[PDB]
Amino acid sequence: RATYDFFMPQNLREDLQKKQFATLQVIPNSGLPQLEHWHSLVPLDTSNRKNTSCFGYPSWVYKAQNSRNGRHYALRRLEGYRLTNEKAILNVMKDWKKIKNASIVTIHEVFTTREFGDSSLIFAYDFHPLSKTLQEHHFQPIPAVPENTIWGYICQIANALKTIHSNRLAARCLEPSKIILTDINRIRLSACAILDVVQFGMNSRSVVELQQEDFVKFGKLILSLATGTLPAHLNNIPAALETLGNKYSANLKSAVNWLLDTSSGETKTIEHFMTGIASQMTTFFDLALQDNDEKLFHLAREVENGRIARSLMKLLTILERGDVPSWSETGDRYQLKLFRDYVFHRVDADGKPNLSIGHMLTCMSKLEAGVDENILLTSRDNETVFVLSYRELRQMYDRAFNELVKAS
Amino acid sequence: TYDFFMPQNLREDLQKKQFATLQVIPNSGLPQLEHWHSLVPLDTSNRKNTSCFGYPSWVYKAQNSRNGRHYALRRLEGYRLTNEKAILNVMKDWKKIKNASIVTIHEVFTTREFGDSSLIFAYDFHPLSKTLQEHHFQPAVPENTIWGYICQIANALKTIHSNRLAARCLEPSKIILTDINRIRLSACAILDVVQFGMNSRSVVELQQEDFVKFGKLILSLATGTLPAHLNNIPAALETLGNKYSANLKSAVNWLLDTSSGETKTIEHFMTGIASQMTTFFDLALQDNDEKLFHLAREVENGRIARSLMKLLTILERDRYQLKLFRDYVFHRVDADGKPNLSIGHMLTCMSKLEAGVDENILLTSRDNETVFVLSYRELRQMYDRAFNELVKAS
Ligand SMILES: Nc1ncnc2c1ncn2[C@@H]1O[C@H](COP(=O)(O)OP(=O)(O)OP(=O)(O)O)[C@@H](O)[C@H]1O
Ligand SMILES: Nc1ncnc2c1ncn2[C@@H]1O[C@H](COP(=O)(O)OP(=O)(O)OP(=O)(O)O)[C@@H](O)[C@H]1O
Ligand SMILES: [Mg+2]
Ligand SMILES: [Mg+2]
Repeated sequence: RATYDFFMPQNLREDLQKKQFATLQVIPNSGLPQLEHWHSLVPLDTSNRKNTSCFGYPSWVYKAQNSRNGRHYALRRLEGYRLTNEKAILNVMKDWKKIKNASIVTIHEVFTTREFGDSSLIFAYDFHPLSKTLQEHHFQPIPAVPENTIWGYICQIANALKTIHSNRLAARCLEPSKIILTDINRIRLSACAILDVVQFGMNSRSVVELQQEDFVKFGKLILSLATGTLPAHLNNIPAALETLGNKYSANLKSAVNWLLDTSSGETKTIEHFMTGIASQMTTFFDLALQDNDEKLFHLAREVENGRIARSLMKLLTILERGDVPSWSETGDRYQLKLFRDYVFHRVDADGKPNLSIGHMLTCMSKLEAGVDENILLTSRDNETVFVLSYRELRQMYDRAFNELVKAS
Repeated sequence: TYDFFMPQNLREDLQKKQFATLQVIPNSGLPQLEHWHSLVPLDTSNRKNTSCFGYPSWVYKAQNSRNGRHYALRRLEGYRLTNEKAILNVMKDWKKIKNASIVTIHEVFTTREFGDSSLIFAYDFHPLSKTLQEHHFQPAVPENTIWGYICQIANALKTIHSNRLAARCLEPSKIILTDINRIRLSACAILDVVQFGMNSRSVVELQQEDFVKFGKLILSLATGTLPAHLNNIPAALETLGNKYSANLKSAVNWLLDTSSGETKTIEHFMTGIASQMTTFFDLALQDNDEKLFHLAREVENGRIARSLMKLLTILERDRYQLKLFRDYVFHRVDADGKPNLSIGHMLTCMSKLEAGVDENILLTSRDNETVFVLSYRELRQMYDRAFNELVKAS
């Protein structure tokens, strides 16, 4: 079913570059204000549709830079929220600051502000650059969602619900617009604890009851992805379940049916639900580790590039210096010169220059490691040649450099 | 805890693993194979033990000749190949297998270059790996670590059993820690080849023992006794029950039990640890984020490296001005004549060069008579023109 590269970006380097670029963007002179601890606000909303569907208030999301640690965060703003009870913020925030989960966007702070020209309620989240909602990704008007992708989503939401429910809390909001893809097939709940504050007090439903609602909302989320119609527009659930049954396996239809069902005399628990998707959970555990290996591979390659870069800088500092006289032309530095030629002045038998990057990187790594491998250094007149090991070259190399450190 | 799969010092860890990968021993008695060279022994202790495969087993780090990559070679000493059909068939079945908790096998071949008839299995190479035996048997194992191992072994068994195969070998000496709390089965398909003509038991029967061997592995870690020396399973089960929760004791008992009259399947076992599997799904992903964080910080190192290498290849076959620029950046000298080695200046100048900034610098020849006022934009132009001239020649 699923591919090994399930959690793997196609081009990790560009992806990181684009995300870094998106993280640093600022608007020099915007009408947006500066908060006591936040500045350089940048809107992330593609469309400023004054919509109140999710929280009963219009909501904006800003990328902002914190003043204390200088890191970037996502600020969720509820326009027009008037603080009547400070306890709503303190109690909800006290419960959610504990939560740390790979499938939930962390909340750090909740506060009210007047800097926007009104009474606004601000929620400060982790920032995930170039994130798009499941709504934006799958429902935006122009294809069918692969079943393995849905199972991936199910396992990640299940992961979130395990942590949330175990802490005597509920994921009040499971709408597609409030679940973001922070990377390929990687989803996180983007709006936790907001409904906890908005519905504080006036709510009468208990925790367990709210948790029962999480499963229904969970089931409607899957149904939306399978049918392509948003949850709020699902008029005929039986008709949707039957659409799902024709496109997907019986296993998926059974899971969604268990999530939607409220007529059984048994209370639904995340414990029971996980037991039923154990096989899928193991598969995406595997895929996560394989992607970990992929990231470790690239990370190891770039850390070594860092080491090589510092070696190349030292090399450039040593050779052809200005100024003992002819210091770079005599003794050890002369061999270092021929080594440079061997690595960076490679030429084919025909006489054409060879610019293979691989030969160059391999040689510099062997130099740092001081490998007991021999190479043939050829003089520029080439009448004379020298056989040296990388271990020996490293010795000359370190000795030539620390002479300059002596001179300070 | 959240940092379950996260090394304490990733920097030091990667450096050591890099050194271990490139290391060679100049003159050992070890031979050169048709497609392998620079063999390096990985056996920590050279005690000749034949318990696992009935033959002494050696592991070498070797460099492939076709591709320049490093691999782990498992050598079975004194094994003479009797059936040619056995090797190919076991291979085509395991060549498919790709799993995060199993060391990939690539090739199987016989050799006489070692001074005897040896059977060689070529694996992926995981530098500075240690076995569970070396790690745990050479304090009490936290229960969280054991569930971690169980999920990874369970993961491995799902893929193996689904391919109508069995993990013949689950001993602690053939399960390696390739990183913190990260285990992989190091010896798959070896017993498949050795016992090909002799084994009469079916696939399903072999799979039932895997669960027993799995259960014996866990009991060993909880009690501190090697599987081969577990004389009293009931007493060990009671020890485990006194040190650990009832959940673990239940899992181990299910793995060991063969009296239930019910065929054990990996499907059923996975169902019973569904919650544990979810926790470690989370932990793998949080480590995913951790590695991505460091990678983002390190990603520019490649570009910086190529800029310096580019500079080194153009010079010493417009070139004159580039020479003063190199001098300006890497040959700074104090008023006394002493060399200045500030790293910040070097990085800044190469960064401005790459960016082609319109900022001007004053280049002076060592003879004070000639000077050049140039911008980094102009220097980048020459820098690029000088290079693509060499690409032309190639
Ligand atoms: N933590 C975050 N980091 C980065 N981007 C985020 C984060 N949370 C949300 N976003 C992005 O901000 C944008 C706006 O999100 P929002 O929830 O407002 O969606 P919306 O389409 O405006 O829905 P609504 O109509 O309910 O406001 C989305 O593209 C989303 O991916
Ligand atoms: N695929 C691999 N990549 C890297 N290192 C490995 C690999 N497989 C095994 N090793 C390492 O090689 C060493 C040899 O262990 P091996 O199990 O072959 O013998 P042993 O445990 O020393 O003794 P015995 O042969 O009695 O088991 C171990 O330290 C192990 O971590
Ligand atoms: Mg919005
Ligand atoms: Mg050995």
